Amino acid sequence: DASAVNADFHFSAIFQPTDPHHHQTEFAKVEGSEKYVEEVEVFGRQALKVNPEALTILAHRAFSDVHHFFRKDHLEGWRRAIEDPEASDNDRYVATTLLKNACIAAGRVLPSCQDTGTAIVLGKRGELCWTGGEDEKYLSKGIWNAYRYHNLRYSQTAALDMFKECNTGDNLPAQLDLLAVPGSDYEFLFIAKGGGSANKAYLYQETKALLNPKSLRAFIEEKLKTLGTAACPPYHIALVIGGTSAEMTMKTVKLASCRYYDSLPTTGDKYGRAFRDPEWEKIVMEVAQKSGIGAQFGGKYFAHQARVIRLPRHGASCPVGLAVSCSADRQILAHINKSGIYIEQLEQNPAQYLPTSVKVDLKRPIDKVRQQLSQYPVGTRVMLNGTLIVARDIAHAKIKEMMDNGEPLPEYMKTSPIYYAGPAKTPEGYASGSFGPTTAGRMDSYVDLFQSHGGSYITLAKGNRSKQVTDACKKHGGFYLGSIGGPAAILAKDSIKQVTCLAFPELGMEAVWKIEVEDFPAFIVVDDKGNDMYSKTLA
Amino acid sequence: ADFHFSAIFQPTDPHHHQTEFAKVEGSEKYVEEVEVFGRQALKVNPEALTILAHRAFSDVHHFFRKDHLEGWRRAIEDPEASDNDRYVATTLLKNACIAAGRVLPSCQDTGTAIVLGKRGELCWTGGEDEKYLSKGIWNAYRYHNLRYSQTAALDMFKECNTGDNLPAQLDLLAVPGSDYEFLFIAKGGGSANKAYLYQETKALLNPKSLRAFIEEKLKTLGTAACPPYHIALVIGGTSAEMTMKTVKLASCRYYDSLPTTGDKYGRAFRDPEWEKIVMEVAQKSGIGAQFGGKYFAHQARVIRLPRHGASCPVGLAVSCSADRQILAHINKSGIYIEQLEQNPAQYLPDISVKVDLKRPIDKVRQQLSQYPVGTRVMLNGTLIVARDIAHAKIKEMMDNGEPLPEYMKTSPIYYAGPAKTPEGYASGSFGPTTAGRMDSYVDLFQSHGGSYITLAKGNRSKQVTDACKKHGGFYLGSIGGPAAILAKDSIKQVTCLAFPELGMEAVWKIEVEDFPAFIVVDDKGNDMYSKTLA
Ligand code: SF4
Ligand code: SF4
Repeated sequence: DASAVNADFHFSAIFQPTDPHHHQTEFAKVEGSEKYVEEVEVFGRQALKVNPEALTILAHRAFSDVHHFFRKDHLEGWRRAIEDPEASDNDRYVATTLLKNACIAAGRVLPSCQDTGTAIVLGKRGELCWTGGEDEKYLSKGIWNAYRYHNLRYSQTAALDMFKECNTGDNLPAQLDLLAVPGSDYEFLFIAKGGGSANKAYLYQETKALLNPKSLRAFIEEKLKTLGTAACPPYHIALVIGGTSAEMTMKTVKLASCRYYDSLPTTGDKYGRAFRDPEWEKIVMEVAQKSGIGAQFGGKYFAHQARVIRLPRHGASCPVGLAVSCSADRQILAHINKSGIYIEQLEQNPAQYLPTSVKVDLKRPIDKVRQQLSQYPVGTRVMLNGTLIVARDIAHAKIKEMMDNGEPLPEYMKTSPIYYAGPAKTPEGYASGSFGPTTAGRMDSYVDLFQSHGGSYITLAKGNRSKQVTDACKKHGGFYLGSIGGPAAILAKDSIKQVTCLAFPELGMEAVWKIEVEDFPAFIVVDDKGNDMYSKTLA
Repeated sequence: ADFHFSAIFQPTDPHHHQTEFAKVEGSEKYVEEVEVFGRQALKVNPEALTILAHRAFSDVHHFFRKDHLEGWRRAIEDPEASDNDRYVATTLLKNACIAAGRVLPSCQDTGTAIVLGKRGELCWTGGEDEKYLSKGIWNAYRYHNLRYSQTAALDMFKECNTGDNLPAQLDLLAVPGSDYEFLFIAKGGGSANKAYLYQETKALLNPKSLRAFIEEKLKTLGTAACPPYHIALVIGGTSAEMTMKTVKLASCRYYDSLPTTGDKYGRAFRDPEWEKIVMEVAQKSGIGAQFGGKYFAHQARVIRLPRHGASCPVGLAVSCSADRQILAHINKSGIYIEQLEQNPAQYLPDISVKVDLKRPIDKVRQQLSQYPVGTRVMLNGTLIVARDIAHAKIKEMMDNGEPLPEYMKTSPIYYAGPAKTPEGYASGSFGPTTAGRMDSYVDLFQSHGGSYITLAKGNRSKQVTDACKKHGGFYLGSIGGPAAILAKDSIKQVTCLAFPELGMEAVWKIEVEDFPAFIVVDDKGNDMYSKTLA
């Protein structure tokens, strides 16, 4: 029957930010850009004409500025990570390491991170914003300019078929999300999203049984360990409870990690509105600090901050989104209006935020090095000096085809440790472009096979690894060293001296490189006995 | 300046000329075409958005696509389909025939209202698109015999039903031109829940792991979202939401006309070869269209995407048997809406045990214990009805030391939630609700003396199977999806007893006749799904 029914109709938008036009953000205008606009009035309504050339130009300051600078809230976290008495020493060192990288990047020659990311555009074209309609082509051109004329990295791999792939050669196409919105302006958020943090976007399908403090707290405790250290913490953690579909939930959790939703309300209503959840944002941070995971190597600063947005849901549904912003916190707001192009101003003076080292010579027989490494327990910090072999997914895959017919393991797979990494482009007159590690766990499947054929005894990367790497190292007497994640520019400037392609030339950044390093920082993570320095915080 | 743009998605029919559209009578009166600065523009009375959205989210609950219908006839015409496959597919065709009377919707789950809108550069709406589309949905759902399925969160844990099926998911994209194109999807919660994302690696990208992965992953869909499934698989993507958005649209066939070859500039393509490999496992899995057989799935879509070198996202999502999406567009001639097939009967190829439920459960348990799992049966008599809120509430009642609800001890428990009742009808659409979402309560409740006889849809955990074997219980599987034909033909009387504030989740009392179900788990350790997970 009808007795709990209702009455009149009231539209309430799901997203109701209190700062819809991002007035809380400081913007700078692109000089002379009033030449791109003309005030008109049509059918009694005011409209705005935009030269589509502006999109290439606009997308190119944003996708240039953003690879060298961070937002103040990211930077405040780094100053804070150093000054907190409760931060571990390793937090401070990593934050110091991360802070030193950011200072190098502001020189505009070396990019702040090695993984210069996927180019993502969120666009909102006003009803009366007239661009000529070629928005997508010109925006893609601006990213291309940033990536063609600067020392960034091409990270996107096109699939010619299921297994045959080729590089696009310019890190294009971009993700262009152009939304239709009210008004006559054009608003943008540009995001250069690292693959590592894009990969740390997880979807779980849960139920109402989850929606209680005890279960949800336990869920967050349980699931946070699965984020690990593989996306260069401190993290901005975003958690989205509810959503009208998985993809909408994941888009929402993506933007929260990007602080796009910071000005939402903090209470729900009977009409179903998004809200920020301060209590559960606080709860996420409490879990992060007590987790002991720390800034890559143990401590309190697993996370800068957290955003938790509660959304409405279908009775049959409970989508949940979890996503991070990484150390390379890279986003930029902008808008176009009758006065021209305005672009979020980032902090040009990072300096106000500015406040165990055992040398291991790798230029020795690897058997002497294995013996020395075998002398120390996991968690031991080290500084590496000598030759590294650089190889990641495609180089591993190329190496795997030889290995797949059961013999021989190529000799070049047996002489040196395998460094999972991919460098950014080398600036003119510089020895190396940005060059930090990439997540070890993704190459985990190659170690046991290679070790069983007498190679890949030592691997070097970032991120927690699977039991197979621990098991492999214990059986064969191997070691895994973790470089600091994020400081790609200062490693290249001070530590990385030469890069040459060794194998698989047809590949791009994913070829095998041979490099010689000095003062390369790492921790002994896995020893030759079954030990793993993450076994307590990451099980 | 050696730059060449290649869109990721390059459909060969981006405006869906292959789809048939009808003009809304008189809708040319709501628009007037103008030309500004040498370009063509369109003034649109936003009532067109309401009208389209209010007809779209009415029509789509009563009719299906031909490619959907063709699948059921194929399931009927295949000599290798099981008998149980053919009955369900026939029932769905019969349900569609029941639904075509335009009063009862084919499913009780009127879905999440999803609108994909694509506003051309020179398409001018007045800017209140969101308000006017939402107004149209409210009209469709307020004035029709649908269901209000959206639950507003007052805080993180306190929830209430919104009472009108709003808000919708409105993904309005900016594209070239001056027209307005739409795909409307009424997405059931059960299948929305059965959209899974896995983070895999290059190590997957070999025949054995991917084939095995597909074998492994297909089973995790189970039968809990009312198969036959349209299965869409997307390998790669630039972000989770893009992988999941793409697999959603592929499963709704929005991307069916993509190219079949890739290129060096990074474009999506369909891979027909791997669709065939997915289907053989689906058929040989034995999971079937809910109750065993070959027609676990109607068809598959597999799209290979570009990827970040460090990444290999994989998205899996389905459109269920209640396949409810409608393409539409607004142009210079008025409002055009995809014309669906209004005579589904043409897809029908024209060329048991009487159980008295009005007894003590001990007589039924003794009799039922005599039969093996997998038997099709037709039930006649009393069912006790309880779902999500009652399930959450029943655990809460027992936690305050009050054991087992009065209504849980007198009758077999039928897990279900009704749609609104049409004037003069005994019942609105009244199909089952997924048992699996309540599994964590199931072991507790049976161990505490309740839920001895269950009737629902979906695979259940081994603990539920073990319980019926341990306690001499039975789980009966209703067919999932045919909510309308059960109400018209099987359910004769329904009365509300307590807790009306729960809406669709209130307690109801119903009398049924010729109610079909399967013996899924018996009281002897047998489970008709035991072969689904090998
Ligand atoms: S900081 Fe770490 S997670 Fe972020 S883009 Fe760089 S390597 Fe990837
Ligand atoms: S077929 Fe099943 S899962 Fe799909 S909408 Fe209908 S009731 Fe929901």
